[PDB]
Amino acid sequence: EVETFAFQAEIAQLMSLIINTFYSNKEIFLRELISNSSDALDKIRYESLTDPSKLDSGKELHINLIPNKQDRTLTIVDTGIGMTKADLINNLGTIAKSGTKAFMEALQAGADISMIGQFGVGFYSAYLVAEKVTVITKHNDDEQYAWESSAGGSFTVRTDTGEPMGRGTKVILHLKEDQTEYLEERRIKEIVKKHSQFIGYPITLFVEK
Ligand SMILES: Cc1cccc(C(N)=O)c1C
Repeated sequence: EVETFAFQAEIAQLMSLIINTFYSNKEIFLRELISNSSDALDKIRYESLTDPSKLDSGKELHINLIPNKQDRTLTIVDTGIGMTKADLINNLGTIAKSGTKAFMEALQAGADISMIGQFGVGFYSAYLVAEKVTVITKHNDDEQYAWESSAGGSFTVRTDTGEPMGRGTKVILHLKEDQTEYLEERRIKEIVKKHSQFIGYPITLFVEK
């Protein structure tokens, strides 16, 4: 049972701009996804301060980066608050319509694509490096869902029969053929050190056989 949705016109335009604009500094996608994970971790931490049972779904608060060269995927995993099905459909819990408007008003006014996270739409920077993005998420108040999009104006949502995650989100980047540098350990380490060195949760870079 797969539901297919149209992006709002403004979000489709944002994704088109990200995919078609010549812009060499693609590495900032990772900082944006790690920052999103940190924000989601902050949220479940705050909820747990007054209700410790919020962590019954998992006490550990962390971020894992998992490259897989056989699948050509880079996965950013966190044990943050996750998203409900409603959140997923509603632009992954963001105010992406108004954020896009502000972002595109900044671009013609001096800004560049690297400032996308200041407008609350940093998730879509995934499409700098990914031909397809899969988002698997579990929120304490809902079941486990998979969102997916290869851009082109539409996204899908289905219940996820995959490996139960407990609580949190996995962002699976199906990398473009010419972007496989982002699977190499030394490249990922360099980027995390450059742009994510002060994130307040452990970031574990997995290695491959
Ligand atoms: C905005 C967004 C998109 C995809 C995943 C996540 C996350 N890690 O919870 C967020 C905050």
